[PDB]
Amino acid sequence: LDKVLVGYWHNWKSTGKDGYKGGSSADFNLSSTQEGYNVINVSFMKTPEGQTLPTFKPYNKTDTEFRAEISKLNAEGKSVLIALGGADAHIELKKSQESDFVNEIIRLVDTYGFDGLDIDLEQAAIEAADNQTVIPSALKKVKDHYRKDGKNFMITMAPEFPYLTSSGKYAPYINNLDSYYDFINPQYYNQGGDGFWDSDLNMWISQSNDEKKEDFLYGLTQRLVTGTDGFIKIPASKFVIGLPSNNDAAATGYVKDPNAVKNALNRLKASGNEIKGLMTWSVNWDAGTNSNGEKYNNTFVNTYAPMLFNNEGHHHHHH
Ligand code: NA
Repeated sequence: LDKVLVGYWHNWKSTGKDGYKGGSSADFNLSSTQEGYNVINVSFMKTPEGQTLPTFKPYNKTDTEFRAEISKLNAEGKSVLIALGGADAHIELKKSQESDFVNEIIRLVDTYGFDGLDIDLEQAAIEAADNQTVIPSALKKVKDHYRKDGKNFMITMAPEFPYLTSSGKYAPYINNLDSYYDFINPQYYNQGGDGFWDSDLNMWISQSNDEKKEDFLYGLTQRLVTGTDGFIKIPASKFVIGLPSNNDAAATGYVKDPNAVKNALNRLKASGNEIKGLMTWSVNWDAGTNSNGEKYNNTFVNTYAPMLFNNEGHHHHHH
């Protein structure tokens, strides 16, 4: 099981004081992303104002420059995905648009050197238009195109965790991409008091319960990787826990005590359900500053990279 530490990179200039607590995300080139991250998700592919197909263009670079950044990252052993969606993405794919969507994903991959695509649909997008059928169908066609080439076009997804019920809104994306997706990194953040009911403890375990953070991480993940308690099944080897980099990056979900994660990962492995790694929103936040101008100073990557990678023989690397 090759381990991943996934981080999102913002394809925009920080507006300043963009954090949930008044902090400011950092601006830096994609290729300046902190070492440690081995999957980097360019954010976002979206439908621009007054256009009708989702697309992507680097905000700060020519296509040639941006392709060179990705080639450099790839040579360094890092995978770079394009993340489809995000907030206010206006993704409304009609069945009539499928071929064009497939061709645009191929164009982006071949133009820039993306190694795959992450499905990061906002709540409104999940059931919008024909998204639920077009996105999986298109992505299967893209994957098969590159398979004929001997290449693996990676598919990942970043579902908000409450949508991951067996017959929930997300089920079609997961069910219809079975055998095609490489891993799923759900967002264990921004859902406040939501969580899950634990019948053994007779307790509701929320995503904002700091005291029981370890049991929240362990218990939600265990349900997902076994497909129990009403949750959809995602194999543990294709599962990644998504966390906020800090309290500016997300309203809720920040893990105050990294030992909660360490212990949860170890308990998963001990139960025969070792998972693939961790994800964060976001590399720009991890390098950001709080409201007082103090640097977050890459604490997320400096903490979790050694956790996943020290003494680990199976470290995901591009090619
Ligand atoms: Na590439």
